[PDB]
Amino acid sequence: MSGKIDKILIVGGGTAGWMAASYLGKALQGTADITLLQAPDIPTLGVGEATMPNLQTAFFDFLGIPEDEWMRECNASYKVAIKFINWRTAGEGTSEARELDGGPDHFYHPFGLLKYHEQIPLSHYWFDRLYRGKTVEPFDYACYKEPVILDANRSPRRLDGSKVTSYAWHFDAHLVADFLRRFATEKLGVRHVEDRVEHVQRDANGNIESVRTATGRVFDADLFVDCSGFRGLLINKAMEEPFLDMSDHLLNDSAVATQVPHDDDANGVEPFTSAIAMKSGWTWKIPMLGRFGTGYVYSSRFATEDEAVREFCEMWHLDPETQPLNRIRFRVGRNRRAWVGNCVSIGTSSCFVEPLESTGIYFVYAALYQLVKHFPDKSFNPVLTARFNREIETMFDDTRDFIQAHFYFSPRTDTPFWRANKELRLADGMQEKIDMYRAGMAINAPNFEEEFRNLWNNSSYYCVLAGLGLVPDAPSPRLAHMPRATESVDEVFGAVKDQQRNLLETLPSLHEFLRQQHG
Amino acid sequence: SGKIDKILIVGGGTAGWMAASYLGKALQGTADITLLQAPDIPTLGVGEATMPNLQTAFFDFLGIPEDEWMRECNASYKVAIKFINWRTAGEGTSEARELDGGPDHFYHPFGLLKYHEQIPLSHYWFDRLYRGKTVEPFDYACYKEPVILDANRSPRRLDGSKVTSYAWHFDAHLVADFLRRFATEKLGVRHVEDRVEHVQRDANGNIESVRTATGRVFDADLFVDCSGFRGLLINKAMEEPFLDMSDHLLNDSAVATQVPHDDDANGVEPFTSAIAMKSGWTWKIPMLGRFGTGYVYSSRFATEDEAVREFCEMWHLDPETQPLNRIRFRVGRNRRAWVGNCVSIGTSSCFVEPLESTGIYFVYAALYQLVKHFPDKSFNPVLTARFNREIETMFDDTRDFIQAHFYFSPRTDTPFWRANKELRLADGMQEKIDMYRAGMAINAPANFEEEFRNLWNNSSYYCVLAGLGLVPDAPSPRLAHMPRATESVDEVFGAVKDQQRNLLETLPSLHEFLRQQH
Ligand SMILES: Cc1cc2nc3c(=O)[nH]c(=O)nc-3n(C[C@H](O)[C@H](O)[C@H](O)COP(=O)(O)OP(=O)(O)OC[C@H]3O[C@@H](n4cnc5c(N)ncnc54)[C@H](O)[C@@H]3O)c2cc1C
Ligand SMILES: Cc1cc2nc3c(=O)[nH]c(=O)nc-3n(C[C@H](O)[C@H](O)[C@H](O)COP(=O)(O)OP(=O)(O)OC[C@H]3O[C@@H](n4cnc5c(N)ncnc54)[C@H](O)[C@@H]3O)c2cc1C
Repeated sequence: MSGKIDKILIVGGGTAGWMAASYLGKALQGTADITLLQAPDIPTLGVGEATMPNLQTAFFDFLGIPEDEWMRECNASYKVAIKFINWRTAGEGTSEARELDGGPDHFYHPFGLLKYHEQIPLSHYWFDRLYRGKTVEPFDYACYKEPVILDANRSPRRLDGSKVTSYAWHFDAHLVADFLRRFATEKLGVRHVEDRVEHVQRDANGNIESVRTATGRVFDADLFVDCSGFRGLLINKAMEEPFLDMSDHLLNDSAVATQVPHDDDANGVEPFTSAIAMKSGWTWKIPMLGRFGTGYVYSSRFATEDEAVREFCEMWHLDPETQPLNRIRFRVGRNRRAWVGNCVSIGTSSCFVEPLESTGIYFVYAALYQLVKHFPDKSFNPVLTARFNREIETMFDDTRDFIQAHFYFSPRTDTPFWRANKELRLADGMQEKIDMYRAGMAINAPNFEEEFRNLWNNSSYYCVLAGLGLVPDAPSPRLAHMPRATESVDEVFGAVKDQQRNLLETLPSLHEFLRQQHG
Repeated sequence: SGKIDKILIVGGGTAGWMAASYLGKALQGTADITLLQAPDIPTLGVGEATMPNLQTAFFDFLGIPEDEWMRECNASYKVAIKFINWRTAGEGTSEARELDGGPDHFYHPFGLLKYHEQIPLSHYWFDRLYRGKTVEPFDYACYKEPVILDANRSPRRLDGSKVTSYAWHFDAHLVADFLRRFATEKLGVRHVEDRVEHVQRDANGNIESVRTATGRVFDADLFVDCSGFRGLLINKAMEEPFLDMSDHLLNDSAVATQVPHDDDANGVEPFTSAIAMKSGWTWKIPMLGRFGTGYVYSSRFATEDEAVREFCEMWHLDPETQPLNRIRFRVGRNRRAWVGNCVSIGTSSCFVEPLESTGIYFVYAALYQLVKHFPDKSFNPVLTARFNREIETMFDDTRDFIQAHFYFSPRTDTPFWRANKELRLADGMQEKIDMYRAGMAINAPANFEEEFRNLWNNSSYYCVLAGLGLVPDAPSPRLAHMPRATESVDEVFGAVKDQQRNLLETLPSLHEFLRQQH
């Protein structure tokens, strides 16, 4: 009879650490004692975080915190989609879409559900019409209502509060992390120690015995949670688990970022993240209240830091000599194993990929969900660890593949960077998914375990691949056997056009809804 | 490019007419379908047991209500599989032997396992078992059905209201004939009586046409091989290898018959029986006024004569004059189910002994996957590869689940039961076993796609593994951190006892309900 875990030590007091403290503190409910160790570091600008809808259903709902409670205290805005700008046209980094085929070079990846027609996704009917010359409309404007209401900065909620589409949040992570520190220490009994790790002692099995801090205090536990960020103080340094670099799939490894004040009264608030193609990378725009966070993700093999700073500042009309800037060089990939012995990594200590599809916080609460599901006893059954590690590696490798496809299938050839992306190879499993796409199949066609497995599904692949201009070889074969379905789909498209018109005319602006929600 | 215009189905058994009906339905006059069927020596109706999605995934798709096909097929209701004598030594008998004060049986019902606080009742049951708070079997503690199956209760009240999930028992010959009439008369499928003599392949290795013994030549875009164990197209013409999987499953033979039965005097059992024998196991599939039964055995351990004797003696039949069907079968699957323009469906594709009622399921599941991956004339190869991968894991997962029935039996009393323990579990099965032993819920269960992927789930592994006596090493670790859930689960078990008691007292017998339906 081994006995349950009694003591957990979390090392790192950032977003990941305080998410871990809250999630573990809640699911356990007094069963175990949890201490979080946090070192005084130089703080960084609030450059922003873009999220996904299950931040509420999988994380805050689990904590018992309603969306209104946390959202107002963290000054969050609403995210209805990612808007991809200038991924298809040559040129310099600008916040302004270039002209492509008589219109602006952008396309949306919304959180909205893709309608099915006779059990087949509307995407397949759209391409059948495109292939047969019956349409020339872009996928996203043909198949989603959101694009035209996003073009007008509409709110996803009516003033009375009713929701007309799926949405997520834009916020400064520091504010959520402080909110969660207060919640975990004041309501869940997590003990906070402010101290710097100086020495990690391991036992004869190579497990962590204790952590000693710079003041000389010694902390032992049954389970150690590494939330120390890119340093990987426990997983990489103490435990010596290798990090698997994956820059043979993703060339971006650096960023320069700031926060820019914004006149919401004059310009309203954009209900979407922007991902703006640059000469050697892409730049995010995460709108918040009276400001937006922004960052240029670039590849040090194709632009110097000075070049990146110039390109970044010129596009927002900022003074390089006086704008406060954060610079970082990050590692791209994941640990060979996320959980080794009695040490589980959570957050960027575990894995990292550029924030092109808003996965950073998702990786934390998805791993925390998996960690509770595979929670060990004192026997630490190796199968629990093995299964956990396999969930993490497919969570990460699927996202890595999806993100590479954003660059691999961009039509641009105008800089060494954009050409270089096309000389990398896709992973075998991603090449299979592309083949499936081109054969007319619906990838992972549509509860958190289902969202976890089907994160990147047919909707996501059409949004990005057809947005960029990769489409199937021929119409999906079943459609030629469904003459009634293909003749009646006219009314489904027209239904989308109706909702576009009616929402455009009746929806308040996001600015108007956000003012009401605050004052 | 271009759609498929013509389809030839070779074989007119259960799988052939299932394929003719399903494809004919789905294509709706956008393809001409022909089925080639040769006359074969008829066999006895030894019975076929099924799963609930026969209706939801197959007959519903055809637009055929449950009442409609049941009445033409003389079908009865199946609520579970009842496993008899898998844990005690002795001869092959229809009577359960003595084990810890009760009958040596356990059930695998279709009904749903309750959850408590997001954790399956199985884990709470074992926690109590492990802490000495209970000694009740898993199925009686966690399912309402065992108690009412013991009393041969109906799954539907006389007013028709359904109280539990159920499937069907029937004679496959009658379903095949029903479907042949439906496909030819309602769906324009063309039936041709003839025997395949030659298959012409082109230089790409695809089938061009088949020539019959009357000299007729049938050409098509897509060929469906429903020829049974013979694999006339997929194995003989396309030369695709067959993967023998007798290193996981020793049974390769069966002897079967049909037994008249006085339903008015004895009632009708609302379950399939799986009765362990000295060298295999025997099915009992109740139908109306008769039951089908067969001894599945391993020729490595019993001659056909011994198997005939053991089987006839258990039913008190005359080995010398009882009408019997004898079969030898290949256990396994093709290396690839679909090669070129040739798709195999049915036993031409794969076969495993019917210990968990999958034979008809393999057909309509494969047909669902075929329509999902349906080609155009370019036969894009990823469609074929993805189809083949779905079939391969469908089968190998069933094969593993079935091997566990023999691998984890406690019996050691005959060379057969001992030899089973000397075989090796596939790596993927051993990982599932490891997971089960660590208290995890394998494929935790809740649309056929959710059903196809999670066919064998935590409910199924506990029914069989906990039934045979394999249980986890220790309670699921999460439970020690959920003291409120483990203290309140008392009333979830209590609720099961209440349904057991209430349904027992108010449900008609299966017989009584069946009488009324006619
Ligand atoms: C440029 C960039 C852009 C991003 N954009 C997004 C986005 O749009 N949307 C999204 O969801 N996510 C985004 N993310 C991800 C976000 O950063 C992560 O989700 C989150 O930060 C998880 O990692 P972390 O908390 O571990 O990192 P950190 O915030 O760095 O936490 C590091 C912790 O390590 C502790 N530590 C280190 N060493 C010691 C020591 N000796 N002793 C004690 N403590 C120590 C420190 O106390 C510190 O608290 C982005 C990340 C980066 C880098
Ligand atoms: C012992 C046994 C027990 C079973 N128990 C169950 C159960 O409990 N529950 C369940 O759901 N399923 C069960 N099944 C499954 C069900 O019976 C099979 O799934 C079904 O037979 C599908 O395979 P098949 O139809 O292709 O084979 P068959 O039924 O043998 O059909 C063979 C066909 O091949 C055709 N053919 C062959 N050669 C030619 C030729 N030259 N020219 C023209 N036609 C040709 C013939 O027309 C013939 O009809 C069982 C099967 C067996 C053998």
